[PDB]
Amino acid sequence: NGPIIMTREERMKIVHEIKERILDKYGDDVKAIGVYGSLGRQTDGPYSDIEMMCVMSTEEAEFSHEWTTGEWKVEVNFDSEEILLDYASQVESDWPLTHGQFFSILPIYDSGGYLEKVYQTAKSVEAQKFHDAICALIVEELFEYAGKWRNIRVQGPTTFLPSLTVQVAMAGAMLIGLHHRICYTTSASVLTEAVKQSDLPSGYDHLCQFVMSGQLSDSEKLLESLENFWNGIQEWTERHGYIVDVSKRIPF
Amino acid sequence: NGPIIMTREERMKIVHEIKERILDKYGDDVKAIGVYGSLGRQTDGPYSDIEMMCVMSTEEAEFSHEWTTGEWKVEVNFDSEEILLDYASQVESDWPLTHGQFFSILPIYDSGGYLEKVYQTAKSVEAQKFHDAICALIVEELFEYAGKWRNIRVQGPTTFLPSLTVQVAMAGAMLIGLHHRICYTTSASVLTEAVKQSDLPSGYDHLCQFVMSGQLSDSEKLLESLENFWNGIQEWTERHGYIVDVSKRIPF
Ligand SMILES: NC[C@@H]1O[C@H](O[C@H]2[C@@H](O)[C@H](O[C@@H]3[C@@H](O)[C@H](N)C[C@H](N)[C@H]3O[C@H]3O[C@H](CN)[C@@H](OP(=O)(O)OC[C@H]4O[C@@H](n5cnc6c(N)ncnc65)[C@H](O)[C@@H]4O)[C@H](O)[C@H]3N)O[C@@H]2CO)[C@H](N)[C@@H](O)[C@@H]1O
Ligand SMILES: NC[C@@H]1O[C@H](O[C@H]2[C@@H](O)[C@H](O[C@@H]3[C@@H](O)[C@H](N)C[C@H](N)[C@H]3O[C@H]3O[C@H](CN)[C@@H](OP(=O)(O)OC[C@H]4O[C@@H](n5cnc6c(N)ncnc65)[C@H](O)[C@@H]4O)[C@H](O)[C@H]3N)O[C@@H]2CO)[C@H](N)[C@@H](O)[C@@H]1O
Ligand SMILES: NC[C@@H]1O[C@H](O[C@H]2[C@@H](O)[C@H](O[C@@H]3[C@@H](O)[C@H](N)C[C@H](N)[C@H]3O[C@H]3O[C@H](CN)[C@@H](OP(=O)(O)OC[C@H]4O[C@@H](n5cnc6c(N)ncnc65)[C@H](O)[C@@H]4O)[C@H](O)[C@H]3N)O[C@@H]2CO)[C@H](N)[C@@H](O)[C@@H]1O
Ligand SMILES: [Mg+2]
Ligand SMILES: [Mg+2]
Ligand SMILES: [Mg+2]
Ligand SMILES: [Mg+2]
Repeated sequence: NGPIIMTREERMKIVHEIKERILDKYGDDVKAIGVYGSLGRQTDGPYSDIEMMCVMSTEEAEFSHEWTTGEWKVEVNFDSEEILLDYASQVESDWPLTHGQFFSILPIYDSGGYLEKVYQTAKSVEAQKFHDAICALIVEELFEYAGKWRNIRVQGPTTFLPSLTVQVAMAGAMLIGLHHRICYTTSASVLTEAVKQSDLPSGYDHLCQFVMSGQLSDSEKLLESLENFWNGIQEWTERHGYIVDVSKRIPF
Repeated sequence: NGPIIMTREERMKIVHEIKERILDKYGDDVKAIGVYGSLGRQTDGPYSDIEMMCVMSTEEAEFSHEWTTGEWKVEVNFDSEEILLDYASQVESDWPLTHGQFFSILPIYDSGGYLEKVYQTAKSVEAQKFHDAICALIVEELFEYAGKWRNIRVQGPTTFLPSLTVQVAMAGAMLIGLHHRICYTTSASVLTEAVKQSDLPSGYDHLCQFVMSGQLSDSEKLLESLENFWNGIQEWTERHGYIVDVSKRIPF
């Protein structure tokens, strides 16, 4: 029932069993095999799972195998070189959470240096893409949440406020991550690493204190804390040049 | 600054300005235009935004316009009839959260009853698709969370436990929603509607109380509530036959 305790030696044994099955099944279509996640960083804990990535020569290839044996769980990603390089060069709103997987790949097999090329791609993204992703995050995520908690203040339900506050704090950590071009190590340390950064929006550290401590029961403290962070976003975007275009009423 | 208070009449005025602009720009390539979300249900609050969907005749068309004027926010989706019908018939892990948009479409323009056809498509999905989505949710989300809180119990960090508990409760609502073929009304009512259903896994209602009340500061209580809900998942799927295949050690 659930994940069992495993050692780093047992997980690496499973990884090489999977590599041999990938090489047996696809032969010389395999360009590279690598380990990412906590195992690829060699910081896996007793209950950690396994994540692997595979680069195929078959163009347009994109599939994944993810399973459990009842005791442990594995995920193996299969991508063509172009699909993986393209995704490594796209900056979404959750880029600080997702793209850290490309900065600590443990090489297992590589016919033509593909694992190194992916690393150089994710690390050489031009500045304009982060600027555009920040403006998209403010409109698509922050402005949306602001309307939701302002509605809760006047019509409820306050039973959603703790969940929304976690989402607002997580989106703020993405904003800080995009600003500093930082990818957080893992999901469990996103908030802890975000508040340690410079150039934080005003009120973000206070909002994070509620979420990290789990004190989300005082709705009136949370709503005032959210409104201060939203005001801190307006000063922050002007301070850093991130101008969201508001001039047009219908922009198409 | 931020979303402004607006009435339902002012929001519908903006919608018809957008409809008139969509018809001028694409002409007879537009098959249908509809409003979904809270405005399409006529339950929009003072701070609610606007979501619209547009069915195009142009094949393989898929794009979206999402913007703000500084006072309000609009999102308009453009899809071909085949792409939209396909998406309405695929069941993902968050299907109970996303596909409610097809059950409360407000028709604004419809040349050939396309909006009703989309409704019939999303409403006639066969049972096996929900069965497979439930098995995938258990492995990809619930089993994943179980390893993270079991790691937190032995090595921390407990500052992630409140965020993780909110995510686990939301994933449990997806499980219940997939089982009963329920689309939750809105994101703010997911937990409120999930605990009112029948045939809940044991311990889910107790875990939900922490998230709905915001009392997520007692780390040791949360870990016991998570472990009880995880045990209730194994018994729930067994009583329900939802057997996740564990027979093979490498299933490809
Ligand atoms: N691979 C190239 C590229 O990937 C794209 O796909 C995306 C994304 O759509 C996809 O999500 C997977 C789902 O499609 C699938 N149904 C279930 C999988 N579990 C998803 O995998 C991704 O999400 C989980 C978490 N939900 C990640 O696992 P884990 O939390 O243990 O984290 C391990 C390491 O991965 C990084 N990380 C952390 N959180 C995330 C999230 N939320 N998303 C992505 N990466 C994350 C972090 O550094 C950590 O150390 C799992 O690793 C993750 N793969 O997955 C990929 C993006 O990874 C497209 N398929 C396509 O463009 C192309 O194939
Ligand atoms: N939405 C369109 C819809 O579907 C079809 O269109 C296809 C097609 O446009 C495209 O499919 C890919 C092809 O172009 C390509 N030539 C081969 C690829 N294999 C196709 O991708 C699809 O193939 C498999 C299906 N067995 C999917 O992978 P899988 O089932 O294992 O995914 C499981 C979950 O894991 C996530 N995932 C998948 N791959 C990765 C990687 N590399 N890293 C991380 N996560 C991954 C995934 O999100 C999933 O939840 C694969 O996902 C799938 N894209 O894209 C669509 C896919 O249907 C029809 N032609 C079209 O008419 C129809 O409207
Ligand atoms: N359109 C057909 C189909 O859609 C697919 O795309 C998905 C998904 O990828 C996409 O997400 C959008 C992002 O790509 C974009 N970067 C930002 C947009 N804001 C996203 O739109 C969706 O997510 C927001 C939530 N941040 C939804 O807003 P709102 O929360 O106010 O909810 C309004 C009503 O919509 C339903 N709902 C509630 N929560 C969700 C979530 N998380 N996802 C989807 N729907 C949700 C609910 O009933 C509520 O009453 C926003 O409405 C939503 N559109 O959006 C679509 C799915 O809608 C593919 N592009 C493709 O297969 C094809 O186009
Ligand atoms: Mg892992
Ligand atoms: Mg994982
Ligand atoms: Mg809305
Ligand atoms: Mg919206």
